[PDB]
Amino acid sequence: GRDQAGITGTWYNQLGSTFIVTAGADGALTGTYESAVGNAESRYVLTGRYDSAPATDGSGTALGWTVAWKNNYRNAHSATTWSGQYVGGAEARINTQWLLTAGTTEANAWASTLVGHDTFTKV
Amino acid sequence: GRDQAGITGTWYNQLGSTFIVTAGADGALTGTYESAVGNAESRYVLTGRYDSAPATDGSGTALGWTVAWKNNYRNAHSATTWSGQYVGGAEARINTQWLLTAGTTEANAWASTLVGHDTFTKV
Amino acid sequence: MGRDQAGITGTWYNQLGSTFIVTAGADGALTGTYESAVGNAESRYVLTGRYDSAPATDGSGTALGWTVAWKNNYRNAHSATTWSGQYVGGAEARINTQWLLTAGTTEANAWASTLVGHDTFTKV
Amino acid sequence: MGRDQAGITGTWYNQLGSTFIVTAGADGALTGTYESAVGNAESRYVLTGRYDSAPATDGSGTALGWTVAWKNNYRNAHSATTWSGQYVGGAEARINTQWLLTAGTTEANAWASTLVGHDTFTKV
Ligand SMILES: O=C(CCCC[C@@H]1SC[C@@H]2NC(=O)N[C@@H]21)N[C@@H]1CC(=O)[C@H](c2cc(CS)cc(CS)c2)C1=O
Ligand SMILES: O=C(CCCC[C@@H]1SC[C@@H]2NC(=O)N[C@@H]21)N[C@@H]1CC(=O)[C@H](c2cc(CS)cc(CS)c2)C1=O
Ligand SMILES: O=C(CCCC[C@@H]1SC[C@@H]2NC(=O)N[C@@H]21)N[C@@H]1CC(=O)[C@H](c2cc(CS)cc(CS)c2)C1=O
Ligand SMILES: O=C(CCCC[C@@H]1SC[C@@H]2NC(=O)N[C@@H]21)N[C@@H]1CC(=O)[C@H](c2cc(CS)cc(CS)c2)C1=O
Repeated sequence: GRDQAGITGTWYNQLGSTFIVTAGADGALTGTYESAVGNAESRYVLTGRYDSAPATDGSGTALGWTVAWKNNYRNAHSATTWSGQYVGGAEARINTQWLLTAGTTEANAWASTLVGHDTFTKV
Repeated sequence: GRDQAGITGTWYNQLGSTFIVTAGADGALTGTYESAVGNAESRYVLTGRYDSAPATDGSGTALGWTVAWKNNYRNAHSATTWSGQYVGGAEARINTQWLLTAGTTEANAWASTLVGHDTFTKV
Repeated sequence: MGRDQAGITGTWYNQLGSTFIVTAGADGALTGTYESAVGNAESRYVLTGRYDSAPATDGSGTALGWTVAWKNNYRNAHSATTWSGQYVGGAEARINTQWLLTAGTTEANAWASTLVGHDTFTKV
Repeated sequence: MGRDQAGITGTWYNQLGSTFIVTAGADGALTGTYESAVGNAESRYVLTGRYDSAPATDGSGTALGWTVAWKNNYRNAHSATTWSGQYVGGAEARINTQWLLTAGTTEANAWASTLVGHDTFTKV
């Protein structure tokens, strides 16, 4: 994978959450997420996908991943997906937007989903 | 997994796309996605997560998954994430919202990400 | 004068049973009231927005958006929704939207400030 | 009369270099112009929106939103953006927003009609 080495490792966002990911040659993302906010504690499984053969025109590398907020400690009956791109260079970044959906009744489904944006850096 | 059987299988959305997924007892989602629209053809790997122990109060089951739009045929330098919930009963549904991010230059990153919503049914 | 001024103007209903009453101006203005069937809302709220008053003539819809702040003379939910979408004319006219609802929060909770969803409005 | 009428009113700039000039009314109205540094845009466009004119007094921000349709006397991009966010006062005042930009599309292409993003506005 072109950016397999760039992506693999530990990332931190502006909330102080910690994302540890392995990128596979085949496009796979696997790892763990630890949120510094919300109904969450310790690590949660994450899985996702990335473009393992990106353009070489200066564009970023598209990726996404999911966390369902159940681990051996807690269950927040919810899942977040991050969609974004990896940008390399002196100062690498993963810029994302996310969707967090909670399980709701049918009557409350209109208010099921939060949206936001996280920027991840290596330091 | 509570809804392991409900989720596993073939789903279709309002665009005529086809999602085939296996839910694992541990929360895993694995399968393939085939879009009926956009810069896509044949199947793409998908991975994601679901709440394997949801509430039993009538609420839906939170889940999400990712597709990176590279397979052995095509590469659209982009990834979609779906965030949503599974709703069981007579007429089962997965109601989602999604984020599609394309790799862009830095100058064009403001226009990197589409948002939309897909509803999946079994028929 | 606005191409779809007459199409847009009027009363619309969404899948939740909410009611959207809007006047489109020749200049691109949208003005009206919204009444939500759900949430911390009662009676009508002011809305204002904008639409493309000179759209393409190629089968494309007509881009528009509007905002409601959820304060009126009855209640205040310390929040605002924006709908962004397009109007699609014809037999079965529709306004297809996605929306963002932001509540006022502390700094610490701002990650959790904004709901997203989608509403489809029809005339009947 | 609006609690943050004086805080909101004025000129704001985002991380792209766009310029947002807005007057907040006592009644919850927002009126002004937007000039984008990016995209199919040139010069100023009308904006209208709403804000919570009686917010909580507990550290929470002030919910607001506005719309711009991307048609003026120079150009038409057949599209509209809505910003949904909150104003946060103090030393380093900010309006933190997420936005939806919908273009007019055919029915067949409507799945690809809407961009989403986030803008942070400051006074300097
Ligand atoms: O809280 C959660 C799970 C944690 C989600 C953290 C997010 S992912 C996007 C962003 N990026 C990060 O690095 N961290 C945040 N779910 C839901 C959402 C929520 O508000 C909720 C919740 C419920 C209750 C009991 S009713 C209390 C609280 C406050 S702790 C949160 C959840 O139970
Ligand atoms: O097209 C794609 C990949 C397919 C995405 C299909 C989406 S997932 C959310 C929704 N739900 C579904 O079941 N299907 C749709 N990427 C990007 C997006 C796009 O517009 C773009 C594209 C580029 C070009 C050449 S510049 C042409 C076209 C028209 S085919 C699309 C892509 O290349
Ligand atoms: O509830 C509100 C205001 C109403 C918003 C209705 C939305 S506009 C997008 C969609 N489309 C429609 O036609 N109707 C819905 N704000 C916030 C949102 C919310 O969840 C919340 C809320 C607070 C409380 C007590 S703090 C209780 C409830 C349940 S009534 C909702 C708010 O107080
Ligand atoms: O470009 C426009 C209008 C300008 C929108 C600027 C956005 S509002 C959210 C963000 N925040 C800001 O302060 N500025 C940006 N519409 C659409 C969007 C787009 O990609 C598109 C476009 C079309 C064409 C030819 S068809 C070329 C280009 C590149 S100039 C963009 C449009 O024609």
